[PDB]
Amino acid sequence: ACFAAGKDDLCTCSNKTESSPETVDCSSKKLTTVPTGIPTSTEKLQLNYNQLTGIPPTAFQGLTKLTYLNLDSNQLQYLPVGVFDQLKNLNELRLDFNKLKSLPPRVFDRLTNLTALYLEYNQLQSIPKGVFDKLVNLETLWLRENKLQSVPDGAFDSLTKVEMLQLHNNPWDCACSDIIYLRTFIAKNTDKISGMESAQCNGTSTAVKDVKTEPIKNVPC
Repeated sequence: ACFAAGKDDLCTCSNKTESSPETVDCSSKKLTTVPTGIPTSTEKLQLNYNQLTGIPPTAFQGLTKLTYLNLDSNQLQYLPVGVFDQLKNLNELRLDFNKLKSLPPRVFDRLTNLTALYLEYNQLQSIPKGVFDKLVNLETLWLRENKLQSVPDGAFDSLTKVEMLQLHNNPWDCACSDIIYLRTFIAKNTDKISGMESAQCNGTSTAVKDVKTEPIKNVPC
């Protein structure tokens, strides 16, 4: 990917600047695997717009100084467990436009300095319990365009610095008991979190925030 720091190989490999980080740009390189050769000093890693089908548990091995990781627009089917656990210094993480159906438990749990998380345009059929519990520094959360029908109770409850929470184009089941946490959550926090009020019930026009809950409170999923 790079020959050394600031030394282009497969990828565009620039050094830090009085104003920019040491960045490795492997974007749009038609890559089917994660290249070895990325310097452990890398701060910003771009692997967007390639053909990755999966991620080797060893990919991001030494990269303990990464603040930005872009994995948008690949063919990711799964993420291995604990894949990001060594990237403790990450602020931004991008996984939009892949084929994720689920997420490994505690996947984001070591990414405590995360301020931005992009999970759009996948096929997530569920999220894990507590998957966002550790992300106390998170400001933006993008979950638009997946297969979610509900979120676990309290999913968002540690995200006290979130400013934007994008939620539409998710098939929310507004007729099952599980929607209730979300219904109340958006109704409570819509002045301080953006993008929630677009939330639309599956197969209808009715907004998720407007759902009567008392009537569905014992109807489970």
